[PDB]
Amino acid sequence: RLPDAPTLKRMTARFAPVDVKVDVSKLPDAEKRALAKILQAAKIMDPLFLSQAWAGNPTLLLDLVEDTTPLGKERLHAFLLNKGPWSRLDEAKPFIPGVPPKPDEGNFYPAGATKAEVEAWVKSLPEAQQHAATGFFTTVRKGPDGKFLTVPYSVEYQGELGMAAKLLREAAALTQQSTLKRFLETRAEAFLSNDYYASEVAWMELDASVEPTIGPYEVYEDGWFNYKAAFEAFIGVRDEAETQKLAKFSAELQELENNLPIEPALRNPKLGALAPIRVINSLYSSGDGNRGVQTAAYNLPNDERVAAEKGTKRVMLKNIQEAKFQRVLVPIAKVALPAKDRKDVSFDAFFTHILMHELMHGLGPHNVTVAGKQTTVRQALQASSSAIEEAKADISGLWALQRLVDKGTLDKELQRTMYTTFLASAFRSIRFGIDEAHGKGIALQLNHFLDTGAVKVNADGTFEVVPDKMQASVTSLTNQLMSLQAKGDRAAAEELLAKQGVVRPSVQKVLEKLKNVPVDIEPRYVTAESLVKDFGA
Amino acid sequence: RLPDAPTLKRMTARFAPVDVKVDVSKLPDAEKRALAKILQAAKIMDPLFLSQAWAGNPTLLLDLVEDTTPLGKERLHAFLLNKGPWSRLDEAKPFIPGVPPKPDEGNFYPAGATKAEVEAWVKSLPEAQQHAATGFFTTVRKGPDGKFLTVPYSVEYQGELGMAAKLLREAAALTQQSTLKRFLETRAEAFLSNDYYASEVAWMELDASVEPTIGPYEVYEDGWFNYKAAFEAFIGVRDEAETQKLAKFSAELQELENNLPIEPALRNPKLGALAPIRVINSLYSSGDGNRGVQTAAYNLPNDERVAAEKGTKRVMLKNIQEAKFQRVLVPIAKVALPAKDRKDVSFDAFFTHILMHELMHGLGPHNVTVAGKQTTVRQALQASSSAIEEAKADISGLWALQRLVDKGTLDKELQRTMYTTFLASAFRSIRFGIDEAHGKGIALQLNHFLDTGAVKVNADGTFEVVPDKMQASVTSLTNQLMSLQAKGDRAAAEELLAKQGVVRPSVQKVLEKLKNVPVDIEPRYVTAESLVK
Ligand SMILES: [Zn+2]
Ligand SMILES: [Zn+2]
Repeated sequence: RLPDAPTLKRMTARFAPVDVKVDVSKLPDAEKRALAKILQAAKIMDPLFLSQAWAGNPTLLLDLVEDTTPLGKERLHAFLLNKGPWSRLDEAKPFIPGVPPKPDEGNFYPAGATKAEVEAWVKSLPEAQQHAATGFFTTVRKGPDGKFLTVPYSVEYQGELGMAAKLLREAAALTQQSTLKRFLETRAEAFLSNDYYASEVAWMELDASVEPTIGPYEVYEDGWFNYKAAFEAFIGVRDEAETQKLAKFSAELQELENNLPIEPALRNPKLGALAPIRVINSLYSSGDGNRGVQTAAYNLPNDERVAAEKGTKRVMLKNIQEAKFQRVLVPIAKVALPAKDRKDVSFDAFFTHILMHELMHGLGPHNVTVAGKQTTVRQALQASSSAIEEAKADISGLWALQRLVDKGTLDKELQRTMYTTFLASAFRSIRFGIDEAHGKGIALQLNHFLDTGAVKVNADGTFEVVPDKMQASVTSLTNQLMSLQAKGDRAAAEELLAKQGVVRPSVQKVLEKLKNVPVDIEPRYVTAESLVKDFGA
Repeated sequence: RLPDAPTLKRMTARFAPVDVKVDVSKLPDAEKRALAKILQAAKIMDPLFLSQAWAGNPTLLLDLVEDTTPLGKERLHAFLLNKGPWSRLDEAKPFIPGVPPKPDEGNFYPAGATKAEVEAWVKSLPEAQQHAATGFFTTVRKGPDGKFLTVPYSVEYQGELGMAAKLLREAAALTQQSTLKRFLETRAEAFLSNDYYASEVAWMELDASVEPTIGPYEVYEDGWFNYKAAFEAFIGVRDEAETQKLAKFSAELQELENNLPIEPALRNPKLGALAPIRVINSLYSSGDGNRGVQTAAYNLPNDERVAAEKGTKRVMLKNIQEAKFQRVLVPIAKVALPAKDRKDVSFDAFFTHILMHELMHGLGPHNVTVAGKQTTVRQALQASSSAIEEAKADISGLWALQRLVDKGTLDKELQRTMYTTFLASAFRSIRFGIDEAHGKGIALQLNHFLDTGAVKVNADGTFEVVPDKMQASVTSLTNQLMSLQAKGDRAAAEELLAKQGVVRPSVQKVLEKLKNVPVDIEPRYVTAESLVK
């Protein structure tokens, strides 16, 4: 059951340590001082997320810290890396004695509750109370009279969020960048109002050298319903050259939406008008932004009301992606692919596809009407929504990448590298774990490719793309996933993930030859540490 | 201006490390097993209290766990000992860089709020709702509609309290001590219902080898109002024989109340009926029960309704008292007192006075009516209540000790040792610091003694009791403090604390000569850690 110090050191070493140094010599003094305050606010996301993941985390940490044995130090490292006593890579197997199984409910729901109890209470509420109860930024608690009630995040986490708000406000007073001041002010305010709409708009309107993402966003930690958002931060320095090169993609979105291989009625004829894309070098992440496998890029807001009315912002973490490529993808390709396809794995393809993935998160069905009630694909699919959506983004990303190479917007060299790089990366992602949204979604795609003849298994164990079947296979899964989403068909989604969201034995064979290769990275944010020491008061 | 590693290590060393070992060999197996589960629940009060004291604590703790230089390690130890970045012995001076001055409000009140703002909001509520807002077991937060609201503790700390409730319910199933089962079950329920009355009664009715005190109790950490309770635990093993020696005191309570040296109308004509007294050897403490200076004993509940209707329970932590007396009081007595008076220091006098102190917390004014409004002494005096109530308990404890010696209930030997032992302890408590309730209250007493000539300073700078002036001095201060509480006179309380709650030059000179003596103790709960593995 429980690993010894060497077994645990080894498990933790699957996250290759990387010192994440980011050049900040180009920033004026004032912007470094603002950045230090921002960093200080960001740090607060770490204990916030820790206690979202599990209410017993703070208590355990105090136990872990007293044990300065070598085993104890490995346990503390593992705990901090995984934000809890469960191995995120190994289907949440505990590595600390005396802990229970990882609760799907995290610390978002009533003490003692079951999923069934929560659902039954929600369904007894009037419409408006249901939407409040099932929203991103409320917890659910048992009140003194024993009945369930909704608590706004601004109230749940007030102490911590007040301190974060104060630091963002101090940052806002130091920066000379107007769009950053505005974001910082409005996000400080949102923390305490619980209304994120204005501050998300300000966030999308950012055009500054410092690109802070901070607040409650992703729902992967709510394993019951995928309703409740987790606190996170990513704080980066804008890479202007790379950002400018991508601006042209925003203009391609409405056309892609207009041509989605689904029933025409299901298409969005008017996407939100904001589609900023920013390339940044990240110099800090926290909360849900620093646990297990590192985030490479993202598309926010997730909140469909803001996204429908305004659009969404895609962020690429270039330096993180270069580390993943270098330290994981290239070594994987050497084992997973036949010798002749290894030259067709390129960072340009990897990067580009990640971009297409974030672009396509913002396209396809989101707000939908199911059985006479207006809802959202996410709300309809509940705990199945995350895996399905990641699959959709990945597969429709390829669909869109092909379209944009065809029209000349993307380089023709991507015709040679796009699918083979994706195939190597399928092995990369599936090693995140079959219960992890990206991992599960990639297993479903890869199985789809095998079942349609778009990838094949060779006799040396390696896998390879079969080009003449790839494009139609990509298009079919795009159609399947989006149509299931549009229907709000939770039962179909569950069945598909149960049947196809698995590691087939040919894939497991490759995974056994990759035990010597890291699964992802462990950032040490050396520049962020020094900024806060040098500029922080 | 912050301390370096060796300086901070020396600071922390003023809490003398004590291995706290408790003999559990006479507990049956099932009771040891329930004790473990109880100890698991108790551990939860540590992070609960950390978060109550400062919203910045969990974030700071993660920074400190990562600095493993020798400075880092001393910073972590001091952080855990003081339950925050502020030195509880040095007027809350920070010992961590980048930390603000300790917030009086802790993490009980709304983000960005001032004390004046909370006062105005409360005053603006319907009388019905003011009680909820100024009660022990709600936090106050700004809601999204902009306005302040009340959050029950059972909602505010839900996750952690659910885990604590689960563990107490597990303990209840293991133990075969019926009354312990009842307490553990009702307390588990209380954590989630936020109504502690029934479980307090069950806690007072306990008759078991294991004495678990666990829940939200003392208000010292609310430096604005003294409204809000902090989570704590004290887990111990009953000393049967010592407990039986004290059973007789319960019967003395109403009689003591009946004779308090105040306007007779102010006396309570009928105390709550319950007055259990327990002597226990503590084997674990947490939350507000393990920060800085250790608690020696206590009187709970603080909830004046339960107390008035049902009574209160007094618990003496004998092993902790023994360590304080040996390691601290005794060495102080050899400096602070003239050589002739030193033989009149005794553990019996020290122990006895602490008991009187705990008895007298439960007597005197509590529920009072101030300007047409039913209230409590505590809520009327706000941030001044704690130091006034501690001075009351100490000085009225001497008044009661003297009365019980005069009656024959306590032995005459205490006539020789009670005042002189208390004088040495006064130097003990004032070293906790002038901003700490016990220390400020003891300053107020020692200075009253100086002013009435009940204690004098000798030419060699030592202090000594003047016996023929002491009894009357104790009585007038008892009268002063109780009358002040009865009137709910917060202005007078503030004025008395500011004027008399200070370390005078003669005392400071003694304190200088005490630089080598520990201030208190740091428990290492060796038996508790064994039970939980
Ligand atoms: Zn995605
Ligand atoms: Zn007291």
